[PDB]
Amino acid sequence: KGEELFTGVVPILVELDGDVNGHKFSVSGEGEGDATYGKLTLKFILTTGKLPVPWPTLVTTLVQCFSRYPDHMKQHDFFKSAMPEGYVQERTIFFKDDGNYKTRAEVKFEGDTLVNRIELKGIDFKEDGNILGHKLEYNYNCHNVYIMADKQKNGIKVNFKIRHNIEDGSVQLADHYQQNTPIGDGPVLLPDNHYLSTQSALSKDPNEKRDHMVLLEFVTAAGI
Repeated sequence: KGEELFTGVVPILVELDGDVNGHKFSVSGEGEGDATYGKLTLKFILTTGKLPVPWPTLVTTLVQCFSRYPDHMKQHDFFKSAMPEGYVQERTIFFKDDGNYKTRAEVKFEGDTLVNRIELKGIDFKEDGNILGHKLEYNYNCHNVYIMADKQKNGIKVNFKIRHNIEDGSVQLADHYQQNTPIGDGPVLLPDNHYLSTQSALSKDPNEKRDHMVLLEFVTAAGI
């Protein structure tokens, strides 16, 4: 199974090509994933352009194959079963009373490295609002991610709402609609309904002068 590719520490590359209200930018991520512990450690760097949106809004876009699936749930792990050929992850993200992200990503092995290659298009963003006005706190809450099989589309569908804390004491809602489809023709596990409990901690590198985000995550499958 693809599950064998994840028993140890896997190096990760993330590449994001972004356009938000016509402002162009690229981000590169490097680090590693230890699926045995559901653990991700990544450093993301703005490499092209100026960052037109808050780092926290990009977290969900910037590799659910690193989730810890308890042994009694291993037959429900779509993400690893798609590997090594990988899957396509497509989302729409609706920022309440503001703009929307459309993302398309390919997540696959390029050699022994797990690569997340993302295209992101944002539009309809208000110049003064929580996103273009950089008003979101540099922090992240624990979230559950609800996974359902879509047998007719040979994949999974995933729904969840992110609550981004704002400095002014309100919350910016980010409504996520996600689909994952295998790239390969080989058989993939279609799961029963379950969720991923995702804890995310954002930090900074004190020696890094470029705009960046350091991320530590723990993700654990549950509900079967």
